[PDB]
Amino acid sequence: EGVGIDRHFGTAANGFKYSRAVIPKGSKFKLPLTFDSQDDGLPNALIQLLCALEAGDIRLGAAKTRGLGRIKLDDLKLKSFALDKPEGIFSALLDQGKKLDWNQLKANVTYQSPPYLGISITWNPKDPVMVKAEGDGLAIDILPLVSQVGSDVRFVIPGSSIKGILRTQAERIIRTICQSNGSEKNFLEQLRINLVNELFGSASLSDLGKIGALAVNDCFSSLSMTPDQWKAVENATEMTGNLQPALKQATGYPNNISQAYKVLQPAMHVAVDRWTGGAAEGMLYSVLEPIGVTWEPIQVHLDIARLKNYYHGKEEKLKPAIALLLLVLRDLANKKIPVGYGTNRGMGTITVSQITLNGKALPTELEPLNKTMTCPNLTDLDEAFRQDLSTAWKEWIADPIDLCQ
RNA sequence: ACUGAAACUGUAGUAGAACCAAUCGGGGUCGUCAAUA
Repeated sequence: EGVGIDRHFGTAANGFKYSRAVIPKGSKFKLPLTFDSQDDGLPNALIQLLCALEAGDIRLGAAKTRGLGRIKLDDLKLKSFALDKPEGIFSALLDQGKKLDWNQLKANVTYQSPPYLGISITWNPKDPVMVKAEGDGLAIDILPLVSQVGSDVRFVIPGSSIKGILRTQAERIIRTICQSNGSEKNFLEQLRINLVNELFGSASLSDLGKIGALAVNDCFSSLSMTPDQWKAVENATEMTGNLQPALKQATGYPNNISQAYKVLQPAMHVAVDRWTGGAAEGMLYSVLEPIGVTWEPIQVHLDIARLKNYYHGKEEKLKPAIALLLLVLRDLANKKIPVGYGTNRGMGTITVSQITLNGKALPTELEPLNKTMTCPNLTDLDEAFRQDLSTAWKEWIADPIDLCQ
């Protein structure tokens, strides 16, 4: 379940709620391929495809840029049937085929990806980070969103949520540089801005629709629980009753309520009447704050090949988009982009320990992007490269034209 | 005053793009209570 956020008011935009059903993570299906060869080999591009599948490079289904679609291949087997020959036709009828060791061919050619920049952000909650679960619990009103991950459940920040906060910061930077106001515009108008329509995409309305060059994974917690352990928390009726067993079990500290609550902490909030100083009862609510939930690194994928198609192959246009992306990562590392629920209400600030920039087949001028950063201000990037980007950025600022012509 | 035969409705096409489940709220605090005879 999700919602668009109005860029002026900062609140759920009216008419922009959405729901999506998803096959859970860790679900399996067969790779079900047959290839008819008309020559005595196996095609390079098909070997490259199988390498990409084993690398996890291919996305499937909807919401590819906004949380979903990542698949990886395992147990790859190749069976050969020489249908040109009697032994191979009867093998096809009877014998289940000549086995190929994939490890031989996979070693015997270099894997080539299309251009992309991986961004892996190692982060920790500086203050509790959760997405809200849509249903109130019984003991706890506001519960973390969990998702099934294999046979377990994990806490999740959907890549929809991280995408939207990053898009919001991108759009805010551009509108500042232009001193452009989105107060009058409607939500769809508020989103249409230059350089963000390519990094994040534009809705397909009849067409300015574009898929985002930038894709964000669902980020799951390093903590996991059995499904019935989390149901025990969801069903818990009493915060100091059966919730304490349930939270002790789920956090993995069944005999230490202290260590359990250093991971998942129940928190009461009360609104105080200004005239009387009384708890404005009925305005009491409770949050299960994931104060000590550890999270896997945020995986962001910039499809550099997608940007090139938008900019018509000329990589000089890439530099203003790359510049914006680095300016957004500078804000993400400086705690300026809180994530999830309750960001003005004591949650959502993150530490960024490390940004790993992992470009495959990058052009030589963006090759300085292949870096692991630990300064939040990106000074691990070569100053000549950052000045190079800074110049192309400043030129675009002077004429904030639509690169995409 | 003699049944035609034989012929794969297939071939190419990702149900997808876009959308932050979010906004506000100190876990807080002081005057009685009761109605008869």
